[PDB]
Amino acid sequence: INDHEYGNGTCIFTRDGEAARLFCDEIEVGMVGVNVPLPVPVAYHSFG
Amino acid sequence: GWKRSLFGDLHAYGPDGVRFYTKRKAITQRWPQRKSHEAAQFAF
Amino acid sequence: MTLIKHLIGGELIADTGRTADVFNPSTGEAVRKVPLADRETMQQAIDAAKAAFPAWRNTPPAKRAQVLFRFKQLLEANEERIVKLISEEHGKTIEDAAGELKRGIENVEYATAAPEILKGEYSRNVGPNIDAWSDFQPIGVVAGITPFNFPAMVPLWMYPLAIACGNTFILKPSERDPSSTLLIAELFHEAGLPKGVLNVVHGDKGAVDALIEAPEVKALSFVGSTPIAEYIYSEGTKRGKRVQALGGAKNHAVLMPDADLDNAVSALMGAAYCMAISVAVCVGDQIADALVQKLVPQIKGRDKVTGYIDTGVAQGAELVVDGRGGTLFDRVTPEMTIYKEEIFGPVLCIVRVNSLEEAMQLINDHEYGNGTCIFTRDGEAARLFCDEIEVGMVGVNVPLPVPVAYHSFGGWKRSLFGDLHAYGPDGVRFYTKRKAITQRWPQRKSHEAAQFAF
Amino acid sequence: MTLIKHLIGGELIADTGRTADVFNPSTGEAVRKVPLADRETMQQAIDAAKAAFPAWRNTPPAKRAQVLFRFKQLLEANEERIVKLISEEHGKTIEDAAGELKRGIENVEYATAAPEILKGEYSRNVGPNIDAWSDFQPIGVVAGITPFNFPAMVPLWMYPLAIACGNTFILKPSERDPSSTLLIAELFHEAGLPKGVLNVVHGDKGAVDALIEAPEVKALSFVGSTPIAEYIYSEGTKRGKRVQALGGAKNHAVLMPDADLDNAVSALMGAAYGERCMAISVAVCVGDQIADALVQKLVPQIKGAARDKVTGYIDTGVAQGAELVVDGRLGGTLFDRVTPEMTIYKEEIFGPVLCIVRVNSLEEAMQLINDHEYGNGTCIFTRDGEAARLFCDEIEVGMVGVNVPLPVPVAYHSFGGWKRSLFGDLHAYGPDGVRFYTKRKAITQRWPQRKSHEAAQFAF
Amino acid sequence: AAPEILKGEYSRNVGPNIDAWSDFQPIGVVAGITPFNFPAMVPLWMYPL
Ligand SMILES: Nc1ncnc2c1ncn2[C@@H]1O[C@H](COP(=O)(O)OP(=O)(O)O)[C@@H](O)[C@H]1O
Ligand SMILES: Nc1ncnc2c1ncn2[C@@H]1O[C@H](COP(=O)(O)OP(=O)(O)O)[C@@H](O)[C@H]1O
Repeated sequence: INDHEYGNGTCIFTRDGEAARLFCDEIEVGMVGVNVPLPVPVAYHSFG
Repeated sequence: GWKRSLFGDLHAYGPDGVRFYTKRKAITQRWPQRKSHEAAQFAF
Repeated sequence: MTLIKHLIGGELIADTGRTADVFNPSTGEAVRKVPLADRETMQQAIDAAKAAFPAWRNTPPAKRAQVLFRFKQLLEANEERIVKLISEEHGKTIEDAAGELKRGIENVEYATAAPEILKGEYSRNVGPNIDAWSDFQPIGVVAGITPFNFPAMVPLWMYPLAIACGNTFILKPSERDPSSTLLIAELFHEAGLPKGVLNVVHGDKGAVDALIEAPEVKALSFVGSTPIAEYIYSEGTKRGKRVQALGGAKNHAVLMPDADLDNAVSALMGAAYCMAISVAVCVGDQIADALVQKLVPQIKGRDKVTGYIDTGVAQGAELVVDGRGGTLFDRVTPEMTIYKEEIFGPVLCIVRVNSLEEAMQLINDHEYGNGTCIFTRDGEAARLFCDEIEVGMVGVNVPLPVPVAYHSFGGWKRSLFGDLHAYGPDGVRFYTKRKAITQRWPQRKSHEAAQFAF
Repeated sequence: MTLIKHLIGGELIADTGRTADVFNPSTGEAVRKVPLADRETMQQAIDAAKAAFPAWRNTPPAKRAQVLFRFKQLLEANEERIVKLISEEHGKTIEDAAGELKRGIENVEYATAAPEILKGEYSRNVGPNIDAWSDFQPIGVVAGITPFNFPAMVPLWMYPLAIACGNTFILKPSERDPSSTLLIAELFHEAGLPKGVLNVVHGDKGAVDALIEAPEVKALSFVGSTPIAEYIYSEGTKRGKRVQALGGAKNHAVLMPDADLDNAVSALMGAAYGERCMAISVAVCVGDQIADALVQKLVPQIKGAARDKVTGYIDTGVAQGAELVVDGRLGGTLFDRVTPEMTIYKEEIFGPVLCIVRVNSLEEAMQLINDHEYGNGTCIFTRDGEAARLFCDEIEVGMVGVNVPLPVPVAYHSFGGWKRSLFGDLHAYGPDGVRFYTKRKAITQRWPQRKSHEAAQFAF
Repeated sequence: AAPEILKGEYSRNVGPNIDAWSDFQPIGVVAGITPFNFPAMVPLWMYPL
């Protein structure tokens, strides 16, 4: 996810607390959803 | 667009530095429920 | 063998009558004698405090703050002297004893700022020629009964706050280490405290029964063992007194099947052989069998204890490691005596249970303590545990800074180890009464000398 | 004619078993029937509330505030209908009944803003990979037992706040006027409240004992008479429950020798003979002069089976040596020379009765008031500043009036450490309610790490 | 004093059983290339912050 022109929303689906914490820490997307979708109806990458 | 002043008042132009070295993150979280929490529902 | 004096009415009294000995636990050798006081010697203190109250109640907030601030300095001045006195009669690491006093001083620092949060409102003409105001007043003469562990901090957690609120105090400390407590009392008098505002009376069940009976004393504050706590709570409350009571209890850790065992074992090993934990509730047999497997190797480093262990075996618990320390019991149930009765020393009990609901119900349905942990990788489990458990402080895969387990009785509840700024208001409310005054001075038509008195 | 239904689990249940009658004085022609519920019918409610709790607990603060705000509107909409139902089964001026509901609505308005004062703090990495936070949580399922006077306001003083904090509620109101209470419950459901969050179960000592016994209910709240209050307090607390209890009592006025008599008489006449008042039943007079003078002024103005209770009360008074100055046989009754050893001082009586107690000092008057189950209001009448200051300092009653009566129309003593004021400023005594219906928690959290996160480390 | 202005908000149950929060995180590994004039101040203007 991080190595491409990353978008404006991402989710992780899991029951593990440690996984979720790590995902939220190291992912570079600005909005993150843990077992929940986000109100971001179109994907965009931001330049500059 | 990542602009910093070198000689301005630090308290005035410091936030620009802070914004250059940080990223905002916005988390929404839910732990979806189970009906029961007997030992059979966890691992080894 | 010198003799330790009472501190009634501002001066040191020597009592000779009933009398026990203070030993030096690491030297096994009796060092001093302590006077078990009669009802007359207590009535002295009560009368002294009753007398000091009206003056002290009307002392300005800022002056009360002032005397407390100097009290804090004079403690930070005499630390070395104090700590020596704790380690000598209680027997504890000087580093621990100094850490205790640092906490006591945090309690004194909090009390210095209590006058500020106690200011109330005034309103001229809330109605026609009717003023209204609201105030927080002290309740009167109050007493505190303190335990063996913590002769420095537990009193400093009671009386400075109560005195800052404008009450007067009778302190009946532990017979077994009363010298360190009394020194700190004296330093308070040296800081400027009026005579009678703090009194120290040494004694035992007699002394305590005296305070429970005395109708002048309005509130009673106790930390110690659960039978004595229940006593003072019920018998105090039945006589119209306010009672705050912390009685010894058992903190529980919960292990889910997914628990990181080395993490749980680290907490349990630090806590049982830091935090106080005496029961490990395991959900499912797998995690329990596994926990035992790891605990046994590492558990290799009074007549009360043999009786305790023996009863356990008798009622069907599995004695896995016999420390006769370092004792481990498995297959323990809440109907056993080893679960119900609290024991001094390194003893851990494993209780096997089938669901998280059962574990939480187990912890909630008994005299629940002041700390609890859950060990798990599951976010949903942890959230649920934190929501439905009734213990005030919770640790998720981490132990808590709660070194002794206590249950709190009644409605006048105070936390001993919480953040002072968070649980301080509960103390303030215990030592004060709220008042709402509405006032009018009904008018006369004329104010000639004939309308007044000679 | 009609029969009143329970409101368990969001639907109206019809119970047929034991049953009493709701009467309507001044007619005393019985108008409806009420179902005295068994333990089974209560366990229904308990299970309903226990079920509703987890969903409700996790409902957002703003959504809870929202449903309360509509509840306030639907009450201000149906006022006429409600007040009618109060005056009909309790028997009181519609103007009083409407003033009661106005108070109940103030309680609902306060509850709508409780979610705001309830948010807590968060700290990421308070230690290495250790988060910490503090929360104010609801306690679970709670119950409230309500009296005959105020079938509208006393419940609205309990459950809206408890529900706003995120608990669920079982309400066991008075058998004698339960229709008005139930209507207001239904309006709450109509405003949007989930099923099971509020339940109404009619009954009596059986029903109450059920709630005292049920280990699921975590807090118990009561307003009524002193014997029943002591009961619920002690028996509740002994079973680990939180108990809030207001029991009927007597408010005292003190008259100093210098008191402005017309001012004191005005207060006493409004309080004892004249729900839109103060409640005062005892006038403690310091010195005989002011007492003789007070009696002189009071007597003229007091001319403006079930009966057997009052005659018994008065007759005992005479028997034990009190001076019966005005015999109201019910009209205004006045007793003089009353002492705390008499039955007329110890036992509370329905009706317009004032007792004068003569005492020699202010200290004695204060000790008299403080040494009994002291009420929720007291007055001192005097011109002396020092007396008034001392009275305000040493009296233990929470609200005090100096030459002025207080807006405290019924006298109650408060038991235990979970203390709530019924008639205080809501914004001032509301936090005590909030603290009774919540528990503080401090959480510290760490998710212990793995070295690698390959699929093999998770479950299917 | 930069840690102080960097604290974020937490909200329990922003939706049914849904918590929300916001944080200000560091970005990772960063580099600074400094000039001849000011070998003291220009680096201290970059890396400490
Ligand atoms: N039987 C009793 N009744 C009332 N008070 C007691 C009784 N025994 C001890 N105390 C007082 O209670 C305090 C501590 O209670 P206790 O449970 O004995 O704790 P400890 O573990 O320090 O002995 C002591 O200060 C002691 O004087
Ligand atoms: N012996 C009893 N034990 C417990 N509760 C009772 C008993 N008798 C009556 N009650 C209940 O107590 C509640 C109020 O008590 P009471 O003092 O009768 O109030 P009121 O002032 O309305 O007469 C009622 O709702 C009633 O069901």
